[PDB]
Amino acid sequence: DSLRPKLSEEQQRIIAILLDAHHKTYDPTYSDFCQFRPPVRVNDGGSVTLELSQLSMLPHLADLVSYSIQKVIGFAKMIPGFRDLTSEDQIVLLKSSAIEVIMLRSNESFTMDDMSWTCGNQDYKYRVSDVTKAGHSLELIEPLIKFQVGLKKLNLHEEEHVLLMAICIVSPDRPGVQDAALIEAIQDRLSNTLQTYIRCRHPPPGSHLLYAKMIQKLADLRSLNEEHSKQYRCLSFQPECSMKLTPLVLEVFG
Ligand SMILES: C=C1CC[C@H](O)C/C1=C/C=C1\CCC[C@]2(C)[C@@H]([C@H](C)C[C@@H](F)CC(C)(C)O)CC[C@@H]12
Repeated sequence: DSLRPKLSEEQQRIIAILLDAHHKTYDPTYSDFCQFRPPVRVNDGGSVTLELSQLSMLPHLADLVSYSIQKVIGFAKMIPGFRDLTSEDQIVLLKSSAIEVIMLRSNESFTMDDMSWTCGNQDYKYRVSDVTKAGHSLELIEPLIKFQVGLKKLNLHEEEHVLLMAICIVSPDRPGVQDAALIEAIQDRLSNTLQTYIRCRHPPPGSHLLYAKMIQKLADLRSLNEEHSKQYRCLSFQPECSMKLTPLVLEVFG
């Protein structure tokens, strides 16, 4: 059975655009990271009370996430069709997808060598313990690491990666969207591109139900999104927390 239509010229163009958009918005040398407020790692081999007292890693990780949100805004703007949406719908989609696209794009620095996000020397190597020093708990972090491993092991082509990030952003089932049908049309064009790509270009056995595995990752992301939001709320109750964040982070997660 399994028909394998060739990518259309339009679908090839969509893929080219998204690759270019990623290459322009994702620096794989992490060369800007020395501009963030510095990482600080307090002794915390154990403590939620101490973590909240210090939030030693929060200014660095908030800057990292803020920077990443800016990059995702830039990427989104280059997604074919995104600019056909109204401004209110663009913003709803960005704010609701931001943490999920950050999680997806971070997969590129994530390494199964030692289950870290390695963005340079020791200073810019991020482990579970660094995320607890920014005030999050294991209810978010452990499923996040499991998600990163699961995604890594799909061995996505860059084409598939950038399409998944685009599909994540242009989702019609986000609360507060107005033109759901237009968003769904944009998404379907990207989804069809991805399905076609996988069937033409992705060798076996990694192609086996790869599309369904990728859609499952999107569902997984909704769950992480909800847990992050719960935890962010609690972190936001810590006095003086706002100075450790950024204006963009406060808006997107507030
Ligand atoms: C964000 C990226 C993209 C570029 C590189 O791959 C590095 C990178 C790593 C991304 C990482 C490694 C550090 C911890 C991060 C930022 C997770 C963290 C749960 C987010 C929270 F800390 C955010 C606030 C505090 C606002 O609630 C989500 C993705 C993780």
